[PDB]
Amino acid sequence: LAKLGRNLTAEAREGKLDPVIGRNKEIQEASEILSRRTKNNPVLVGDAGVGKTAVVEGLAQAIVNGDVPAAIKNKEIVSIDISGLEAGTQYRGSFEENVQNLVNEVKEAGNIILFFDAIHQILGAGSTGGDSGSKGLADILKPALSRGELTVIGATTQDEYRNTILKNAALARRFNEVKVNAPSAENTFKILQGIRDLYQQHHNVI
Amino acid sequence: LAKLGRNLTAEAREGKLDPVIGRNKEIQEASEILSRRTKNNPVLVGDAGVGKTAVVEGLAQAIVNGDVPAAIKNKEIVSIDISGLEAGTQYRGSFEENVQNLVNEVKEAGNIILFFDAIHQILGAGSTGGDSGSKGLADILKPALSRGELTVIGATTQDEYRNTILKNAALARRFNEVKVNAPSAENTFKILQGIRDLYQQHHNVILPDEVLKAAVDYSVQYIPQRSLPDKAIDLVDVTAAHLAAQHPVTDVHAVEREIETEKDKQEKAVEAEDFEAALNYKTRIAELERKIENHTEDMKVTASVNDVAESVERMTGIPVSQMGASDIERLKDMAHRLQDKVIGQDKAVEVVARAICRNRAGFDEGNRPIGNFLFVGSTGVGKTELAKQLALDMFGTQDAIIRLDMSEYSDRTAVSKLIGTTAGYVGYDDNSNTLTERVRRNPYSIILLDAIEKADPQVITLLLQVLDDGRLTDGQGNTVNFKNTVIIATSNAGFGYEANLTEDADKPELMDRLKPFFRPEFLNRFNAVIEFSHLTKEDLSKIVDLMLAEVNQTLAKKDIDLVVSQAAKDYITEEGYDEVMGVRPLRRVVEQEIRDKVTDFHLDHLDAKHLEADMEDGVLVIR
Amino acid sequence: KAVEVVARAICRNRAGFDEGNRPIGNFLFVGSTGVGKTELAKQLALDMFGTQDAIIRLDMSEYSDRTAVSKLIGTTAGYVGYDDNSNTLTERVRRNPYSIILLDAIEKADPQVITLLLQVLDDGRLTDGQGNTVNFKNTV
Ligand SMILES: Nc1ncnc2c1ncn2[C@@H]1O[C@H](COP(=O)(O)OP(=O)(O)OP(O)(O)=S)[C@@H](O)[C@H]1O
Ligand SMILES: Nc1ncnc2c1ncn2[C@@H]1O[C@H](COP(=O)(O)OP(=O)(O)OP(O)(O)=S)[C@@H](O)[C@H]1O
Ligand SMILES: Nc1ncnc2c1ncn2[C@@H]1O[C@H](COP(=O)(O)OP(=O)(O)OP(O)(O)=S)[C@@H](O)[C@H]1O
Ligand SMILES: Nc1ncnc2c1ncn2[C@@H]1O[C@H](COP(=O)(O)OP(=O)(O)OP(O)(O)=S)[C@@H](O)[C@H]1O
Ligand SMILES: [Mg+2]
Ligand SMILES: [Mg+2]
Ligand SMILES: [Mg+2]
Ligand SMILES: [Mg+2]
Repeated sequence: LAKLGRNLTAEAREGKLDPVIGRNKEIQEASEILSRRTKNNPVLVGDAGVGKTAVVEGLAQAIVNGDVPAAIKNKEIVSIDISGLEAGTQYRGSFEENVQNLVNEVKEAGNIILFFDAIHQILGAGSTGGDSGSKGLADILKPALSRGELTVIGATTQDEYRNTILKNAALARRFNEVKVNAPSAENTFKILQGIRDLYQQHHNVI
Repeated sequence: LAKLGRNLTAEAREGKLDPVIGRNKEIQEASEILSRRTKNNPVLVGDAGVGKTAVVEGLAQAIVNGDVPAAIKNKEIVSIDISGLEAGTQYRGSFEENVQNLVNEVKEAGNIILFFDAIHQILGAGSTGGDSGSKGLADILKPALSRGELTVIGATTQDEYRNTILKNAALARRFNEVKVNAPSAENTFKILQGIRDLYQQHHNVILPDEVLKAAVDYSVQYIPQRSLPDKAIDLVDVTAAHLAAQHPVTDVHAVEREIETEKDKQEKAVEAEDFEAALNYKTRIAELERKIENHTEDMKVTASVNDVAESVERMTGIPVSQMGASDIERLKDMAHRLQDKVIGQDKAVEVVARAICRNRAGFDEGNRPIGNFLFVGSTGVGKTELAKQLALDMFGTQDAIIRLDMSEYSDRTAVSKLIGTTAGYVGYDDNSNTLTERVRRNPYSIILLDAIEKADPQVITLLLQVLDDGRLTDGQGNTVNFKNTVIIATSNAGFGYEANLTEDADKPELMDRLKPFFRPEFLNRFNAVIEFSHLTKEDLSKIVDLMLAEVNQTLAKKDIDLVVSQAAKDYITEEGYDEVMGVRPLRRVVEQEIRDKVTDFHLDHLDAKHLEADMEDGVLVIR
Repeated sequence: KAVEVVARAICRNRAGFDEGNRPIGNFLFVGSTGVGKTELAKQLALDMFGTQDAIIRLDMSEYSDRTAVSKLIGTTAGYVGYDDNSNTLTERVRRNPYSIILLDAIEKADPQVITLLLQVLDDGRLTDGQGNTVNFKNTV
């Protein structure tokens, strides 16, 4: 791995990741999509600043925990710096070759699962948004997802979803959506209690 | 071979391919085209999700089987990734060289036959579709097919066919078409029975036939916007995934770790040649192993029609009373279903229900749109009732309608709500992702046109194209079908209200006025017109308790129950009986007055169960 | 009266009593200028948002296009175009989905923009010049 991305499962094994709190059904409901043979591309929808990624780290935690159903026991999750992909290369033709080389890497029993955070930044390689765009997964994914090569997970906001996703019928027959909402002022209190110790850094009252 | 493609015949020899079921004539009829010396390029036409490729795999199966006529005994079939062809090369000139190198490979007695799945994706290398395209077979095939070099097979959809294929005469003198249709709910049952064993994967019940036929019967009646074979499968798939019930695996995973540790210690003892300890370790390994075996078989096997039902409910958000009811039941019960969510006006209910049943049962001859109806009256009559409740009951969601208020739609004067010319408007409809884009996306949706005397455009004839046959051309010449859509348009039937003394004076008190208002020909084109003359006082208590119901529903979010006295109801009715235009003030009088009191009562310290509202001289008093 | 109405409406929206899918509040104020006509534009805005800088105001009468004079250029129709494709109306409202928008003196100009507003005035979802819909749920 370790090419413009990070293995979250590897960190999870080490215990380097904070416990995800109060997200119970919302996380494992996600498994209810992944376990299917087709129609298996869940995206988390909601506004920013809601612990959006915290769901997927909690998913990795559960996978290590043996909480998941048997369908996804043997897989791992890698998060990808979409926005910095062109940083890894000098020429965009070489860029596209490296991009397809990812699919080339994605043959290991599907044990690799790609995660992102800006789906609109994925839907490029064309005029999916704005006036133009640089080459990206779009010109490669459209078949690959149709032919079941990949499984991606999220993630984006409400308006991005209705403006970009519901317009390409190709995604319609592969993708699914999961609602995310900010919690109440009890779980927030719990999360803050969890973080509390971090700010020993500032040599003031905890 | 093995260059951006796959030999299906090779897999067929190995028995790696599933048996194709129920496609008998449709497959071997294909041979009747291939056996010819010329005119030998069959393409399969039809909608997606119908087992479109399954035909060609069945053809390969038959070829191996010796079912075919002698003409094609010695050939094989290769399927090609058209869309990924540029993936195999870096430079598109090198790409074209590789493409022609395919023809170079295609010299082996014609034993190779090319198969594809996106003919429009083949017809590239030029402006055959869209604005531009990358180089492809087009600049090479056009002669090769003319000079008989290749034989290709399919495949694409109906609209692709009429829009791209019938326009190049070169293809006309080489190509042929074969119709494909989804099968009935017996062969589908067979195919599902065949697949059934695959889902041992999910360690749940392998499903009894009753659940399967129930899934078919539900998907057919609740999701018409999809083809039968795929939707029946997907329903089962999601059903199984949910029936996994999100069970964990740690309850066996921990002992897997234990077996690993014991195995390591066993290896260590074997290193030291201490055979008693290794024997004990092996015994413990067997112990834990068959324990895990026992846990593994602790799978719940419960396929229930009910579980499929909640899966459906999650699919569409619609709880279903009387699940499994016959269509005979449903087509009559929907009469009340809409009747009891609206108030009176039973004529519209009757007309709409009968028309819907005719379309659903297939009694009416095809080649006409589903329904085209006019509704003429004032606004405050629930004028949009059939836009919301009818739409939702039809489609498991009200979000199946697009509405244009045609009067305000068009262009009248250079004011900052509308820009351009009314003529410009038709242009938008015929070249831009505003009308044609959407209708082709949801060929079952409902379109609503408000108040249509009414604007600058006298668009009667432009609609007649669909109003005759549902086929209507765009600004590029492409025709869109309107077979499965509903068109509802509205108008003004005059207005009172005194209240009911002038709600309806006579039958021609309407049409004779509408004769200078609506052109008689545009009238004669419709299935029916219905009117909204309905505004009274005795039947308005029913809407009163309807809003009271939604009020308590809203309160249910905070575990609050409100009780309303009958005298309060009478006073509210009298308040809202500004019976001059409609029922908007009827909602308005409780729009804030109830919730304003609720605001202050919520500052309590409140018995949410006890809140009962009554009337003191026109003042709301709640305890 | 204005204090009463505004306070009760604000409480209803804040407490969540009113059913959703409607904008926060849509109110009309009709009178002369020298009455503190902009009082609720300044003090109400500031109390609502910890700062008065939460409002965008368009004097719709002077907003539109009437005659080729050097305070306004183009056609009144052109104006709706600006609102639906340019970083003047849709840009901003999506940036501060809680902001307050004020329309001065609205008989009043060439445009009879009643229906174009009804889209929000019904449900707060309103399309742009590109087809994108913007929500107006949390605005006044
Ligand atoms: N259940 C939780 N347990 C612990 N921390 C949480 C939890 N929910 C949210 N957080 C914190 O809130 C932050 C919000 O970030 P996320 O929404 O996951 O993504 P982000 O990159 O941090 O910013 P956004 O919100 O995605 S634009 C997280 O990074 C955590 O630090
Ligand atoms: N007679 C049949 N026997 C077995 N499986 C079938 C049969 N008919 C359809 N199917 C299944 O239904 C699926 C529908 O796929 P096809 O229509 O052949 O092509 P596709 O690539 O799967 O998707 P489409 O429909 O072509 S867009 C097939 O892949 C099979 O799994
Ligand atoms: N048979 C009926 N007669 C009168 N009103 C009805 C009837 N059935 C339902 N209604 C109610 O009438 C109300 C009409 O008020 P609105 O909800 O504002 O719709 P509307 O204003 O009539 O639609 P427009 O946009 O003005 S044409 C709805 O709330 C319906 O619930
Ligand atoms: N209830 C009230 N009646 C009259 N004046 C008031 C009231 N409340 C506040 N005022 C003051 O009225 C003054 C109005 O004068 P301006 O500050 O010039 O605003 P304005 O000129 O009315 O707004 P425009 O642009 O002319 S509509 C403000 O300074 C307010 O402080
Ligand atoms: Mg994050
Ligand atoms: Mg197929
Ligand atoms: Mg209505
Ligand atoms: Mg003022």
